[PDB]
Amino acid sequence: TTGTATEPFHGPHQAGIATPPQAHAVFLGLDLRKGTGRKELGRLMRLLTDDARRLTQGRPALADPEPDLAPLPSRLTFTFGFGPGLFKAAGLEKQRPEGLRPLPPFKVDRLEDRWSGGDLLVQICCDDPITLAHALRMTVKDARAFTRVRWVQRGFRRSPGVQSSGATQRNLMGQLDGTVNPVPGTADFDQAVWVQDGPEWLRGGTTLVLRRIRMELEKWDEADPAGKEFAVGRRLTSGAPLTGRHEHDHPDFDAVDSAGFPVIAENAHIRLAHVDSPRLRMLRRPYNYDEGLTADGRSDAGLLFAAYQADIDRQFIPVQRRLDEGGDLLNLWTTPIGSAVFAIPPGCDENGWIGQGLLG
Amino acid sequence: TTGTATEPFHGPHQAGIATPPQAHAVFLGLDLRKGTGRKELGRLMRLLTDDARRLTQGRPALADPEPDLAPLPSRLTFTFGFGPGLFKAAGLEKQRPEGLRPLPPFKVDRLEDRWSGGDLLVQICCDDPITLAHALRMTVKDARAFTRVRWVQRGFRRSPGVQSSGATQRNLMGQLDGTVNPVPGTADFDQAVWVQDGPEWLRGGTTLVLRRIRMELEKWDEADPAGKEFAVGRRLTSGAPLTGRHEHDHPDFDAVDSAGFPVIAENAHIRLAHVDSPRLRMLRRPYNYDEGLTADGRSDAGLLFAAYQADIDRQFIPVQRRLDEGGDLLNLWTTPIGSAVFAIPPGCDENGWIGQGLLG
Ligand code: HEM
Ligand code: HEM
Repeated sequence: TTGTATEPFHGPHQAGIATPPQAHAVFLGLDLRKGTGRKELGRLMRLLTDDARRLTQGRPALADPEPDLAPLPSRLTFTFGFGPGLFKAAGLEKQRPEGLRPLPPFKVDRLEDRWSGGDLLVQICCDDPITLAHALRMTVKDARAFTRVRWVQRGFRRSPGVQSSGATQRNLMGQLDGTVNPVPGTADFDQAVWVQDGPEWLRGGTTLVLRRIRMELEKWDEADPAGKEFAVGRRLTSGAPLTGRHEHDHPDFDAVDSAGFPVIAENAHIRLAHVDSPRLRMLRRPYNYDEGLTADGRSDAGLLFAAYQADIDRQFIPVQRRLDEGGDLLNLWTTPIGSAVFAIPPGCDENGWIGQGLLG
Repeated sequence: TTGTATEPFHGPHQAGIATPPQAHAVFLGLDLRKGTGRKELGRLMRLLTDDARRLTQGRPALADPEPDLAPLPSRLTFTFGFGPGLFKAAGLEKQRPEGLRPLPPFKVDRLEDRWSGGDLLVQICCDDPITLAHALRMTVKDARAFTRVRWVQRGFRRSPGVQSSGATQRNLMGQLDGTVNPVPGTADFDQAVWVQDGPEWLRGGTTLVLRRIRMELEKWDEADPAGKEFAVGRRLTSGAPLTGRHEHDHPDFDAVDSAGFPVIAENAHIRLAHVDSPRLRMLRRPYNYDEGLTADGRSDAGLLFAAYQADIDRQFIPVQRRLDEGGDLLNLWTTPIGSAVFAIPPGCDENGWIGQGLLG
């Protein structure tokens, strides 16, 4: 059995980023109440740090409402993030990274306030949904005095054991999703993900762009399979680039067909999203969402697109701009409906707390 | 693996009842459209039967819009049920069992139309939520011409492999839930679950009472642990009756405390819910639900209470009435907000389809 497995809470980095993605996630987006300043934020982060320290190791939180749901942590992780409004409330604008601001508008955006922004992120990931539901309840119990819930975004991947660790998993459009990514345990990952410049408190942390992206599955069902593959640049079943044979063949962006047109389209998703330098790649760690049906049978499903990077301006915005300005073929069937940005602090040890280097 | 494992679709009984409950479930409640009569119902059930026959074994459905999501069936099962309103639409009123009718009102009820009733049930269970999401889309694709979606209720238990097979699992109140239950593959299970009297088409089937029961978790948090255990009649951690030591000890309903009062309260849940005859028990096969938060951090969570029994009038109603008239202490923290009843036909083989004995 696997319920006893844990991920370390303490370390130079917060868990939940380099951690291989678990089967379930909740992204809890919180707005600070009017009276919540620097002193209140310290009290809150000390509470939440201790909750995570205990629950991730299968021990009840202090004042745990349901202590029997703490054992069997199933690789529970907490990742805390600070939005732009957190720095304002704390009086710490000078410590806010220049790039930590709401993203610029893109033509494809259909953003909704109810899925956007947020002052404080609690990202909770777990291989088990009961453990996760309990961790969320404890988080809200300790946060409620200081914050209001702005949004809660629940997502899933494959259940534990359904696919081998490291095997690429499919999204709700049926596509293999996650082939090209920095790999933990390599110097390129550390360069791409962990902050080294800017405000000193953030060194060893990262940044997160969280975009709720709706999938237009009724339109997708009506699309021709050859057109679906051409829009991405990869085949559906194998995941191989259209220029290759296996999933991990490198896409050949110079290849042309017998008539001279690019094999991978000028506006194919993977062409527009690609960056040459491995050190500038974003870490994509997405979850799928599926929520409810209209009376005439239309789905409400999509992707919780979570991208982690050391620098939003250098590693996220240029890619998103190329997708938008290049007219990504995938935009015919996907629509951004929420967007939020967070600075993710470095990790802590025992006797410390998440955010201590900024708020303490 | 957890992903390649299957459950047989064919047999004397439909799967998903005696099948040990998988990690995820969706209960899809459908209403028949105006033009959907007996002829349209037969066509619909033949379509859904063939979809299930294929998808449960990891093969794409006919005209599958995302066939790459069919492999890794992860113990997918489908269970189809017919509500009271289906029989009038088929012109088969005299084939409706006497006991197939909405439950009578109970004082604790706060039922909502959006969680209640329904002409046709598709219960889809699976160890994997991506497989389940795809199965749901395939079901809706084939049913939407003949029906409208009345509700969709998603629930979860532990992820696969978190606990050993057969071990009792906890609900969102932290309670072990499922201790006293007919065991699949036993004579008592067959007597309690599978219909043997009444209209011939239903023999080998069962009936389902599906109740969405909200847990008042904020009030539950205000309760002391002694009161929580007293309200049920069992200890939280061990699951043992208050009169015993281990989970599977028989409760001693005659034992009294030092004050001469029953150890298991006169209005304790397990006393009011208990039936002496194993052949009259109901099979409880519940799922947990957790859906969204108010701005002030109030949860929307509870139990998808699914009870299967050969006779609702003899096996469900008397228990539910005793909980209501007896003033079950658990009623302080639980509220029924939806209720639906279905007749579940017997299984089929490779030559037939679900409901053929009624609709063919
Ligand atoms: C619902 C929306 C989206 C879907 C369904 C989707 C799907 C995919 C697929 C199937 C691939 C190819 C396999 C892989 O390497 O993972 C891919 C690659 C990629 N996607 Fe997306 N994507 C979405 C949104 C986005 C967005 C908003 C970005 C913004 C930056 C993005 C960035 C990337 C990158 C950087 C790659 C790697 C391309 C390469 O270098 O080969 N994706 N995506
Ligand atoms: C609504 C939320 C409910 C919760 C949280 C709940 C919880 C529990 C718990 C903790 C037990 C003891 C362990 C076990 O044997 O499973 C139990 C037993 C039982 N419950 Fe419930 N229950 C709920 C609703 C209901 C309802 C509506 C019924 C209606 C029939 C019911 C029928 C039973 C039965 C028959 C037993 C076995 C009693 C025995 O013979 O020992 N439960 N329940």
